[PDB]
Amino acid sequence: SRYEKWEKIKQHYQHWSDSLSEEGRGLLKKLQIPIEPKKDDIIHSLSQEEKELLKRIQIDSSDFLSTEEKEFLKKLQIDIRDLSEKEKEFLKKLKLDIQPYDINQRLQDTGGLIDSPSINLDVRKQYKRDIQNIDALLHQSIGSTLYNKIYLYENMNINNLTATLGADLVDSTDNTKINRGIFNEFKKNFKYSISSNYMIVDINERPALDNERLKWRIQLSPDTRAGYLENGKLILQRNIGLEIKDVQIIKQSEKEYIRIDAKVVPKSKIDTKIQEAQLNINQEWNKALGLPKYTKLITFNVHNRYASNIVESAYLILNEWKNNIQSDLIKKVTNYLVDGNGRFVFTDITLPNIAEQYTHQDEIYEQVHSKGLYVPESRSILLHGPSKGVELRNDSEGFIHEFGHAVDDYAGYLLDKNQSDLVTNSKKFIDIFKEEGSNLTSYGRTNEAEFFAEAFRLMHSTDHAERLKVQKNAPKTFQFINDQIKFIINS
Ligand SMILES: CNC(=O)[C@H](Cc1c[nH]c2ccccc12)NC(=O)[C@@H](CC(=O)NO)CC(C)C
Ligand SMILES: [Zn+2]
Repeated sequence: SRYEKWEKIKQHYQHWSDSLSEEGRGLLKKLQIPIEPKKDDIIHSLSQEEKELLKRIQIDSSDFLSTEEKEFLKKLQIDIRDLSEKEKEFLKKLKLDIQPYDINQRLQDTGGLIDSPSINLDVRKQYKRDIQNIDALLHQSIGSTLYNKIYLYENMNINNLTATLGADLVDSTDNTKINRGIFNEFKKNFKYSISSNYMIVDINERPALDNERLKWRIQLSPDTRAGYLENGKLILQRNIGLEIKDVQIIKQSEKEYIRIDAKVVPKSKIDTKIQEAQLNINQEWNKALGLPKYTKLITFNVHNRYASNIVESAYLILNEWKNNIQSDLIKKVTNYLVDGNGRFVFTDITLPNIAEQYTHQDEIYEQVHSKGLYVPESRSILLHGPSKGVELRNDSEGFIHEFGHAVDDYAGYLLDKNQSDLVTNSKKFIDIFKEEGSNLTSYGRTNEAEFFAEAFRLMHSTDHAERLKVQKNAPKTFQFINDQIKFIINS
């Protein structure tokens, strides 16, 4: 029964609990409840000019802020009151000062690569101290008597794993039901999972919050280390692997959920699978694209809870890429990327924590997290699995947008090989952007490079209506891009 189970586990950990120092207990509380930035500090730091600037900014308009970041900045605005390049620059620096201190989020965002230079040095070092301390606290395993007598439970927002499927998971017609087509897409390549942070799990299953439609049931290993937390919870050691055993729809009080049955396994077992897959997909695509033996183009940087889908979807994404773009274009541009040690990075950690970005972007205010990125300095395409591109149907479309940036790069390279610029920085394209730049997607308005990439993506849609739309509504752009493709292919 529930309370017998709770009693047994609490008692198992009673000596551990009683042995905790005040610092140890304080750290565990710090872990459960992140420390929010103080609005007072921020506002006092601002000058009259910036206060004047912040007062007028339409925060909703920002494309590069999270909902939570927007709320906080909205509250800042509210406390002060009582689209342009200059405004974007100010927000990019200010976004730095508004991050909560959140150990589990730092671990998830970095996949445990906590030296990544994506947060200020002082806080970066404090995270490291705290994580080392918590690691040392968690020395006691669940054991051989309890591991197969108890399940542990975790409710989860599907957007943590895939916001792309999360958009459609709940039946649009009926709150209470799960879309079974979307369910099947979720389940298809979900075979293993990694926890890079400290899982906080319930001893007895609890009702999910409204935005949580995933209900994990987890079997621990006898060797899994953990600590008891008040109110019938365990905190699990970080860096564990999970094998997915079963994924099914369940119904609790007339409301449908996805049950995920998982079993804890050594993380090394899963990491080995990811590394083997990485070699296999490179071997396949080296042969397909006629790349030299031993070329390392594709990288799996995979550390989080939808791990196997990052891997499996990379195959599908590259297939869609090859199926929708001219072969000569794909071969010439990819060879150019490889010549500069470029990578296709598929990842479930945030993009500022990817070396192909941060090695070339020292300033945090210049680092970007997004669905995807092209980094000319490393000739790399980065694609973030869990997020959803706002105007995209699927992840393949995001990859093709980034490949459009690589096309822009190579086309510009061919024009002047010794000083290599983007073709979107040419006079011809700048004039075209200023004329037609509002005629396609909302995001395509951002600047020349994004307009090119968005037009390129739409021109290679599986929806022929979308290619037509570009030709009709942005004819100069359509022609320009086809001219660049011909230019590259005839080189
Ligand atoms: C996750 N939501 C999104 O779709 C963000 C939102 C966004 C708009 N402007 C920004 C500036 C900085 C960071 C994020 C954003 N946009 C992107 O991911 C696009 C970034 C891009 O152009 N990469 O080449 C790629 C997409 C078209 C596939
Ligand atoms: Zn882009």
